Amino acid sequence: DPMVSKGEELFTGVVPILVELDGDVNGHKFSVSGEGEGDATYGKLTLKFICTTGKLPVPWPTLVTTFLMCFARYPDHMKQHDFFKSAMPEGYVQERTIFFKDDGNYKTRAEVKFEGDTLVNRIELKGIDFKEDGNILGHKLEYNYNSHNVYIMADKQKNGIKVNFKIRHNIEDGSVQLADHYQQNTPIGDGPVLLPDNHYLSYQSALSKDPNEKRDHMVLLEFVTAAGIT
Repeated sequence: DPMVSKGEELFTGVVPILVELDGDVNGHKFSVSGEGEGDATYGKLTLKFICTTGKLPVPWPTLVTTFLMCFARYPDHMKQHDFFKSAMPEGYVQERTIFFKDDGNYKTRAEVKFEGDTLVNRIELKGIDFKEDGNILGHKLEYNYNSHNVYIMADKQKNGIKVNFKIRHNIEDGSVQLADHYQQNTPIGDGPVLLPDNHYLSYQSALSKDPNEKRDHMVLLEFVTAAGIT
């Protein structure tokens, strides 16, 4: 399929990634830069994020979803359903509202696309209605991450996809903080895209710390595999 081909030829080896985030939560301003690389053949991504403005005023785990579904490993039988790659290199826009149970919400807008050989994810995040002393602004979330399936469906009338899922963040007291994600993606370009049958992406994520890094930061290792269409 010369369309499955165009995507193949962009994602076949290791692709460098850049992430840039501009955030304001309850008027707490911040910026984060990330660098790393993805190897979609293995569903694999390795990234290191740095808050370049000083202290991050929310917990790192709350940003993981916001900080590259084009790097999903789609099984051969499923390549006809990979919207993310089909949109490249012109890219797509990924928008979310993330509702933190009994706390505030994030609204995010990203553009994911190639800049030359580099895959770039440029994001704006606004958070509102947070409790200054809650789990988020009060930093009560553990530095870890659970595995999760993400259900993708077509959004045909918008020529894109809708994704809906819940993240449970572990709190220090042993309870969990739910973060209900609502997501919409639309291609940036005017050309055709693969619009998928209902399927899901399986995520595992590992958070760690660079021992030689003094700035506030997060090292993220993710594996992402499509499934759900036998």
